[PDB]
Amino acid sequence: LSIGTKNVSIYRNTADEVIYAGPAHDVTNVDTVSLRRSLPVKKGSDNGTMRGNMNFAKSFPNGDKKSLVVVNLTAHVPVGVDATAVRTWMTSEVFPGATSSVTLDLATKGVIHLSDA
Amino acid sequence: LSIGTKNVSIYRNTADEVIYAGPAHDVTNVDTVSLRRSLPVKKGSDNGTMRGNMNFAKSFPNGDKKSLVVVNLTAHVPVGVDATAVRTWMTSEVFPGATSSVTLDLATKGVIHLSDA
Amino acid sequence: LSIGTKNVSIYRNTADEVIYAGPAHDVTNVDTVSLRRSLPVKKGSDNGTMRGNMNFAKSFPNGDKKSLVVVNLTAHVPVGVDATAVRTWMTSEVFPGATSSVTLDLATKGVIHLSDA
Amino acid sequence: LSIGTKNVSIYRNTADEVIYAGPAHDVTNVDTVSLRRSLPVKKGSDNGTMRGNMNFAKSFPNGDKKSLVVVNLTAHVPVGVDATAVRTWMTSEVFPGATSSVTLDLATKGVIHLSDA
Amino acid sequence: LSIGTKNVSIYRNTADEVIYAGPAHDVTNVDTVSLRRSLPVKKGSDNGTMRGNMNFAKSFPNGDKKSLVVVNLTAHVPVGVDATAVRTWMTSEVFPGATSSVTLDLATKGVIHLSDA
Amino acid sequence: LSIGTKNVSIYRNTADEVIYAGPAHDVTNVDTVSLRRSLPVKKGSDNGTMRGNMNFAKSFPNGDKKSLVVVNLTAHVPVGVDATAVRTWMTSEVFPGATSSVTLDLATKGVIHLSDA
Repeated sequence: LSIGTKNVSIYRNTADEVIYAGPAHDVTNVDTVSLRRSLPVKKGSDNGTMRGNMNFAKSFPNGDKKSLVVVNLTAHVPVGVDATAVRTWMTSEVFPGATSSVTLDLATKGVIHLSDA
Repeated sequence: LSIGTKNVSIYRNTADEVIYAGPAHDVTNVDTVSLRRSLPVKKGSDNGTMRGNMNFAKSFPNGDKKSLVVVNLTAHVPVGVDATAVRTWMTSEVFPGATSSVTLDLATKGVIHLSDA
Repeated sequence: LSIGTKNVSIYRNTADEVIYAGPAHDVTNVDTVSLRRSLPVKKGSDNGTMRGNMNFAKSFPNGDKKSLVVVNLTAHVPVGVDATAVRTWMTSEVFPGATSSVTLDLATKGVIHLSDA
Repeated sequence: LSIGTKNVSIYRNTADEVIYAGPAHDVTNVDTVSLRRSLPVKKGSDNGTMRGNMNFAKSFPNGDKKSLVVVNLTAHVPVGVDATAVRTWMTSEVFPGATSSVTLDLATKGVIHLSDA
Repeated sequence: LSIGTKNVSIYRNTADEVIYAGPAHDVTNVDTVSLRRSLPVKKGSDNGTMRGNMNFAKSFPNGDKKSLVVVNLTAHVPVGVDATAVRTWMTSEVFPGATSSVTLDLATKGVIHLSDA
Repeated sequence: LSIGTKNVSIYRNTADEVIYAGPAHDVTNVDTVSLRRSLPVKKGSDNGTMRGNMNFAKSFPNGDKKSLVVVNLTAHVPVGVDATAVRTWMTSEVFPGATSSVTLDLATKGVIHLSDA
């Protein structure tokens, strides 16, 4: 049981959310990957939207205490779209940009203006 | 200007959000990447949280209409946490897991059980 | 994990119901098999009934839209009845009749008269 | 007049239900196969749904008394779907799973979690 | 899936409890091993307690009817206590005494005086 | 006076509970094994239930303070159930599973999924 390069185990299991714990996760150190979903609700003429949330939670030393660093990856896919097209777009266009230096600079410096070449 | 392997141009500029337009963005088709920041508010004694949001928006055919697929990547870093440690954690743990088949399955099928290998 | 000749995966888990997803299940297309149980409640003197429900759900083209076709197979077994006798009856009498052309005709044409051979 | 491998005869005949009796059916032993239909009601813009129910009823010794074991096979087919596609899906995908060991284990043990290969 | 020398299967999966059924478990007989947990609650300054419960249930002939024999095993480990110290305490001091003839006499006859050697 | 491999002495003697103290028990540290019983009460037609309880209490360093780790083992045996069957069930089915690594994982980490072998 692995997510990416990190081996995990099932920690908690609800109907629409499964929380997995990393090897370091314990009662005082948080190391968790949550997979949560919101299933499409057919309302009116709209068929709904599937929401997929991937949560990374890690404990970090903050001065004397511990702080929780959280990274969320959320996708909103309306019902009726071709899944293969969305997967290809996510692989070719979303993934390379989401794991680039832009994400790190935005996280640790608040950089929203890109530069330059 | 590039975001990963995609060339973009500044499209909308605000104080805390910049929207960049991809090569396919026009009046009819959406192809955008947005960078948004929520700077820490060090109220009282707590030093606040830096929130970095990266938004990917793409229009897709859905029957006769068009539907927006949105992918969100948000980092919540409390103030005082070492930036280098957070960047190392994001690069070695979050980035490989957020670009695996697990993310694609969760987004396009709502799969929250990553069995079993 | 297999149901007959179809490979399935755990999709949704509840206390008394489990939904498995087929290879064609995604945000746009439904391909699911659900197993539900109603355990006996031995109120007063009656030992109750065990209710086992099997649900097959598949999306189909219907003009411009999609329509859900659902097949239900429910067994109501009162408590105290020999399990082996019930299984023999289901295998020898119920199963051959529930997979004949009679079931197909009833489902797709509403035929309730099985004349004449 | 046969249903599956069981020879039956017409026992009762209404507009939307025909009850057939097996060779053993009598005034004290129940051995019946009912075919019931609910015809589509064209209401609003919805063209309705054809419901087809196949009921197997059998009397079984339960201690000192006799209990009724009932198996229901219900199909809900919306108007406008291709009937050949539904029949092919039912033959190749519904029937093998509905007459497997999964159904027997669900009926006689309440097993909703599948295992393992 | 083994708990000791017993081959079990998942029977009910809840966020804080998983019930495993043995070979002799069915609708009318009970053969179950239930794992239960109460995760620590960081209330005030106390980090909480980790509560783990392992339940054994079996049906037994009791004259005319069938009675349920239940063996419970609950551990209370406060957060912050070294886990390795607790595990060697249980292995060497709790487990050998909890599986001796003292438990058998206490369970069947209520013997609380273990005289004398 | 032995409970397993531990040499204990009588520390408290009441009608339905005897507390024995280990070699490390004193005024400021807890090292105790308590045997408790609830004798059957012939209430109405029910012959009652014998309840047995084995309690293990130890003190452990918890940061600055000393925390109490408690392991409980409770058995409920209805009156009329054959004692030898219960004893062989505990010896063969309950004891081997109650002293395995599953107990340690449940007590220290709250693991309720014993995947997979």
